Amino acid sequence: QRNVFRCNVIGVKNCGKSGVLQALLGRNLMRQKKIREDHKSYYAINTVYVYGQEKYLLLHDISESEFLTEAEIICDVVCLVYDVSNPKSFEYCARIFKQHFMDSRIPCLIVAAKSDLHEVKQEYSISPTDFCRKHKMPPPQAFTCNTADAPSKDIFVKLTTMAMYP
Ligand SMILES: Nc1nc2c(ncn2[C@@H]2O[C@H](COP(=O)(O)OP(=O)(O)O)[C@@H](O)[C@H]2O)c(=O)[nH]1
Repeated sequence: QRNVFRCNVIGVKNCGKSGVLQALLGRNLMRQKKIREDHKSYYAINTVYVYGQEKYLLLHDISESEFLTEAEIICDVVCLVYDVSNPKSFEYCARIFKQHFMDSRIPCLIVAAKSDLHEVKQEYSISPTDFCRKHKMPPPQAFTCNTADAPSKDIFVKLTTMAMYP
């Protein structure tokens, strides 16, 4: 029936959440810097085709906080973003997941953002891939909006599909 799926994008400050939203709007990192708006938008929506069917993904950029409200938790799919160049970024995703999403039926996708940069060891007891396995998530999906042309919309197809068939 419904073809608009809500996705909460979660991660530490400057882990690249805003970049993910802008990428859904077809803007790479270069154009994101050229753009100047009166106010930054923490929501973004765009068309996402799944199996030839027109769907829409509504992204909600959740700014970093030690605590999330039920308003920031309810969604069709959660996108946990960490920065491959920030060794402290994944711990936040893992903590938020266990605290708010582990005991729910909301599908979760982990995104390794800024994949264009050089990977560093994450300061967490578990590796990102092991964490996904333990909690029955897909593998961490590499992502970058730092491209010559429009960023790849692969993660958005994935997020939308996961939301469709929870
Ligand atoms: N190299 C690189 N830098 C990025 C990427 N995405 C964001 N950044 C930079 O990382 C910083 C934080 O990004 P932003 O999207 O504002 O993070 P947010 O605070 O989580 O929304 C900015 O200086 C961005 O230009 C990416 O894919 N690659």
